[PDB]
Amino acid sequence: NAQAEEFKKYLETNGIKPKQFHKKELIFNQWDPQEYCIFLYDGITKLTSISENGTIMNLQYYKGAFVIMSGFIDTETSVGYYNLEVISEQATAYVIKINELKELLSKNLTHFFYVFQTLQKQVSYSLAKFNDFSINGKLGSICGQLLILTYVYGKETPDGIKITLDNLTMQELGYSSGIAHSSAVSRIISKLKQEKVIVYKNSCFYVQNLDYLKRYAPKLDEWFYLACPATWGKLN
Amino acid sequence: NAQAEEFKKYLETNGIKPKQFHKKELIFNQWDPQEYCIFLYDGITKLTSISENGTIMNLQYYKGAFVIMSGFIDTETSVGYYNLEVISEQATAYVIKINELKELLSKNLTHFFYVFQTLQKQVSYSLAKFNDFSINGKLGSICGQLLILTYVYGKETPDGIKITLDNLTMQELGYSSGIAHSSAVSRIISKLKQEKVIVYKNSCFYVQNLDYLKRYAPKLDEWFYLACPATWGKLN
DNA sequence: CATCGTCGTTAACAAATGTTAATGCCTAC
DNA sequence: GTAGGCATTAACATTTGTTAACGACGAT
Ligand SMILES: N[C@@H](CCC(=O)N[C@@H](CS)C(=O)NCC(=O)O)C(=O)O
Ligand SMILES: N[C@@H](CCC(=O)N[C@@H](CS)C(=O)NCC(=O)O)C(=O)O
Repeated sequence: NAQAEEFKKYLETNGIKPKQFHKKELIFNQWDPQEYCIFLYDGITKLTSISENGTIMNLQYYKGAFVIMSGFIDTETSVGYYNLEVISEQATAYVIKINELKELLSKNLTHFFYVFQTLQKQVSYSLAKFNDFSINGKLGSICGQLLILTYVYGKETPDGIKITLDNLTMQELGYSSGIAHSSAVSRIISKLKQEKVIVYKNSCFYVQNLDYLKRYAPKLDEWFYLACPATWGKLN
Repeated sequence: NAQAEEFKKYLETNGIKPKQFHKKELIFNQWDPQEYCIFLYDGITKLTSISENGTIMNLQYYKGAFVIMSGFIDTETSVGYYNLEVISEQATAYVIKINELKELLSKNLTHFFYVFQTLQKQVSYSLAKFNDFSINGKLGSICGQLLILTYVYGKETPDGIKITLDNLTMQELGYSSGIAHSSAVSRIISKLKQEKVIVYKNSCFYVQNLDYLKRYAPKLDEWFYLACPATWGKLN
């Protein structure tokens, strides 16, 4: 965090210079037969998947310092067919071959447990996200996703809590949840304001009252408290 | 397997005990949050979370040689409040508390990479499970879970196919998906098979034609083709 | 010699959400 | 000036959440 910044210098040590991707660009696609380990240093990215007929799916987001792996370590094959798209205007990432990495992770066990940490922090995120999205309908999905964006991308302002995501398409939010229509999200989104909770001013969302989202997505909120204390501690 | 069981008695070299867990008991729980690493070597176990309204859901079934974490290795804190209840009559699980394991993997990297890889398989599993459940809702959710049971717990008669598990009852199969009402499951299962996409005869679940299940849970099928490809090969 | 439970099925009604369409506003170009 | 992206709302089809009745089956 820390841990990440030292990992960056460890990468620059082994002669791995960073590459600067711009918005809309794909760092890797669900068709590229080569697999990478990807150290996202700064910037915001999303992980998509496109069905045979074009029906896409926004799996989750990646922000700041984190690692995304397109392939297994020992076999160096593929773990799945997904795309890593850049949401931020400009994001820095270190692109390494899987063929190395385990060479680079044999090594010195400080950065070796680091990558492991991230991977252990992912299985926890996916579980909690899979929890709450299912126990309640596509409403529960929305509040859950919003709760995520609220903590990491949120900024405390006197009018409420604004998402710093500039911009945030409404067709995009449906993608992140299960909803596949711009209309159906809007049906829910001023069914999301309300009884109590958000607001959409000038052209960005503003969170006023978090517990309504909290009680609809309890495990993600509990996940944050556990795996991400600081980012959780900022708004409680 | 062959890469799991040489890691096996690296555990009781270093002296870690083979523990016997029978049906019903929980290798860890929600309300007495203790933090282990757990090497399941044989048996079938499920991962359950219970909310305060009393609604439960099955996040996943762990079976055979696999690893389950209830704690991070660096902070040694909890990853989330969950219960590892064992579906199986049998079970031999290896309990490794967290402060232990951290450099029982510093150890020697050859068995770390095994543990690392299991997590990689987990992440890609959760994502694929998340993709297929979300896009096509509950009907998709069921077809997904069915295809999972169809593969990993698979049987072949002149049947068509079959899931080895008994004590697979529709209120629990519903729990694996989002459904909390036994009748809502029957509605689907009954409907699902004037499509004749299984038989329920002999009080167990006899599917048909994987292609119907495959078409509704594509990412899950794909996952079995990229990870655990051997298991994908028996049922084609 | 069985029964009291389960558990699966079906129907019927409240609710959510999938789907297509019509609208008026926009910045991109 | 467009032409298209996006937000919003309406009206309707389908899916589901929910409860309950009925009835079969099997631990016991
Ligand atoms: N750098 C932060 C955030 C890393 C990160 O992007 N985590 C993912 C989950 S592994 C996340 O929070 N995604 C937010 C989302 O899905 O929108 C950290 O180390 O925890
Ligand atoms: N040990 C077996 C199975 C391990 C296992 O159970 N993996 C999980 C995915 S992380 C799974 O298949 N779950 C199936 C389910 O949830 O029913 C293997 O790896 O081939």
